[PDB]
Amino acid sequence: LAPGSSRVELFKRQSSKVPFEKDGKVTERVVHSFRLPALVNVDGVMVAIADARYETSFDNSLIDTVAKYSVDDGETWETQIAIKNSRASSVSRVVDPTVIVKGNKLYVLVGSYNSSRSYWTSHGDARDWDILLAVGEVTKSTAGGKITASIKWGSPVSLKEFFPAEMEGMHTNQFLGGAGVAIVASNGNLVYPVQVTNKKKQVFSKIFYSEDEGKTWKFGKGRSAFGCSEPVALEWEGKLIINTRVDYRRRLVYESSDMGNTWLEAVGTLSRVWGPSPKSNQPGSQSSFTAVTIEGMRVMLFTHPLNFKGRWLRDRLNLWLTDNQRIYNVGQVSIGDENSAYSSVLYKDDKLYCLHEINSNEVYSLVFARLVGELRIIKSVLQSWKNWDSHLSSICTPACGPAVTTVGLVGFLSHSATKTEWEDAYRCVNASTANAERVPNGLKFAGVGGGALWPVSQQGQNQRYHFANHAFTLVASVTIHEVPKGASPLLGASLDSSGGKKLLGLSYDKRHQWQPIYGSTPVTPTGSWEMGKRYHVVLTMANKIGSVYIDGEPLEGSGQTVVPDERTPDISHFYVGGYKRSGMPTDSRVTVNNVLLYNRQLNAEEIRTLFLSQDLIGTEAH
Ligand SMILES: CC(=O)N[C@H]1[C@H]([C@H](O)[C@H](O)CO)OC(C(=O)O)=C[C@@H]1O
Repeated sequence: LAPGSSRVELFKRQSSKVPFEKDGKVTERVVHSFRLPALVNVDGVMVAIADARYETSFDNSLIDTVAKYSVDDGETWETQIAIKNSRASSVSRVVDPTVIVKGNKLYVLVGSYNSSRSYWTSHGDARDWDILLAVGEVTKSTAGGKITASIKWGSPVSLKEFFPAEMEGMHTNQFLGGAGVAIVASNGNLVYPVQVTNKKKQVFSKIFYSEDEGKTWKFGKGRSAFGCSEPVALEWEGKLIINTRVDYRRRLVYESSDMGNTWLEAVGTLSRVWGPSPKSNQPGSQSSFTAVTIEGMRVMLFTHPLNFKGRWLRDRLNLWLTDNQRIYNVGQVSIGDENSAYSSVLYKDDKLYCLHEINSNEVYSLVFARLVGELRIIKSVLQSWKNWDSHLSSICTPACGPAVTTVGLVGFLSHSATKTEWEDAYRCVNASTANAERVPNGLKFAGVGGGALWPVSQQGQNQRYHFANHAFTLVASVTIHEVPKGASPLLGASLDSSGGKKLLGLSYDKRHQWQPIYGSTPVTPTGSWEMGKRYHVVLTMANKIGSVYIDGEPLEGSGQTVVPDERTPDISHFYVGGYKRSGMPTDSRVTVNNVLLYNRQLNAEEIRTLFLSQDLIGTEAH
């Protein structure tokens, strides 16, 4: 939890009571565990929705959906049960409550089970399952000079009639919402990303939506891959971005421009960025994933536990900020090494809040945190992005010519640097350095082991540059200070840790020729360069094809396959001005300035503009 931030235990395990209704009688009952937080703002009223697991935190036990609400931004709350289970058995339950806010209404989607003690995806059929929608109506009043609010919950309605018996290539079994908070699309549709099973017990995600305020429901034709559960979605630039949990694998993210009719993996932005554990080989988690506007910039906030402990412990709840280009690690929301899996982040009246789980010995509470420090950090970072984007866009390029493009600009290494790091102007991913001397807008390297390393898969659990495996443009200005003994590296994308296995790179040789390297293709030296002269270098990769440009012109060999149509590359890092490896035999004596990383292949005009504007883009004077 960041400095300045604070929290309270709002839903207190084995302490907090809820009004338990049974057989026409209501009694204040102590709840064992509270899980699956959903925190929203309804017309000024804060509402926290969750599971009230009365007797145990076991998934298949007695559960009602509880709600707490506040009209004073979380200082005091009123408590109620929003949805009660069927009361058919000692393990009847309404589960995975998923919330949509529209106007003054709360739409809550829950699975309902009567008596099964087995985990839902293990069920061979749907005999024990129903899917329900309850609507809560929020009213505000001022009886007494003070703001008050009340929420009237309606009876749940089964949506089972809207679940087709078959979907493309399968027979349906059950479905549930993805928990947390879903959305109202810009066209007014209620949209729930849902997790669905078929009769083969496979799980996948779908879009489940309503065009008539929840009276009838439809499924989008498309789907995620199998294995994608607990989806959470938001709308961004006209598309739904569906962010899925994949147990024991990296999280898959999809985009859909047609209400789920077609799904495309977001390989160029967010897919496979977030891992569920350091080695991405443990169970995943529910995630808060929202689009908000902070100081005029539309951005996305995403949470997920780091899970250093493994299994479902899911310690270290972390918060991420992204504009669909850069991906910033705001930091750890939870405290110390506590288990803290599920969460819900709310941005209301320029204040940031998070309702999240804490778990000790499988007894769960929900803490309500005021994320003061986090918002401060977020605002600073967004200012930096807006500022550098503004700076680059404002440059009068030589004939003013076309503007330098910032669309897809993810990283920028320029003037800022410490003894051992080259700092990302966008503040997301620094490069490590060796044998580097600071110069205006860059670094001058020399000696065996010299260079800088801008990590890709080397980022570890969370891989912000995963997009580079699909497409990228890497740009830099370079100057060679000594003729090498053989062939020496200048810039490239490495597939392994050494730099010996390259995806695409540029070297230079003793005969004053360039050596562009295209994957494992035999190298053909070409062109010519002279010592002390500055050159503009661009490496592009898209559709498995690599190109290398010098001074805005493509070199011989460009347009070559760098990826066997077989697999998808797993780039380790970009190397700059050397390999940064004392064990590699080369000595690169060169200066590199203004390294730009884009998440797409730049077009000819964009490359020319960068070439012509080399002397104008540095961060030095700012
Ligand atoms: C119906 C059910 O068992 N829901 C469980 C959910 C489920 O496994 C799936 O991943 C998304 O609902 O996951 C988790 C979990 O802590 O990992 C808690 C829920 O109790």
